[PDB]
Amino acid sequence: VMRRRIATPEEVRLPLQHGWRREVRIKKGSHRWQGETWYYGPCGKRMKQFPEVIKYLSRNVVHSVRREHFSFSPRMPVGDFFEERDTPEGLQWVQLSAEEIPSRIQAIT
Amino acid sequence: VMRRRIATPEEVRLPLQHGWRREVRIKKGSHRWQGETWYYGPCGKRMKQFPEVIKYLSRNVVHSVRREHFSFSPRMPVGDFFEERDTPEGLQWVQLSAEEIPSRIQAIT
Repeated sequence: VMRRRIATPEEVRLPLQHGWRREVRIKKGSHRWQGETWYYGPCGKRMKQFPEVIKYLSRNVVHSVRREHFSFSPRMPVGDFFEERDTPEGLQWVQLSAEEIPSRIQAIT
Repeated sequence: VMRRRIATPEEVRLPLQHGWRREVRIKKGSHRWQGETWYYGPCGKRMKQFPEVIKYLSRNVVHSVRREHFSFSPRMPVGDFFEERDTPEGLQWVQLSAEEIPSRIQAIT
């Protein structure tokens, strides 16, 4: 029984040791900047919502990874962060550095 | 003019510094084990064929990454390697270790 609801970053890192990937993707919307979390399961399936991950865990052979290890919070600094930037050349996606990540976490809404 | 056709592993690593990801995925087919290379562009788009990457480079703002930096060879040991395994529990995808990769490269056809 995982009764404690707040995953630690160490926990959220654990699937990344078992073939999963986590990304946080940031872009400007209607009025402000927003971020969204994606997971990729070890088979390569992209998942954007927590209920998709729950279904995946039920449909797949998973040993070490459980629902307690996931977080869709774009404020949790685990995994690779990307941002959509506009210049006169067009919209570009760039991966953020570690140094850039904390300011983005503060900025998204 | 890139006249030299054989990309070095250092070259194939370069997009991975500019937000791209590369994977090699191995599974047993009709009669033997086979591997396939996927790229993810910095926007998150999954690409499985070299002409998809050429089209992407034309449709996107890319500064440092050029067609010379790509290889769809599952024998090029750059990026993350995954393999589909069968046990009585079911089919499982696992990420391979560095130590495991060379034997797989030799084994695929």
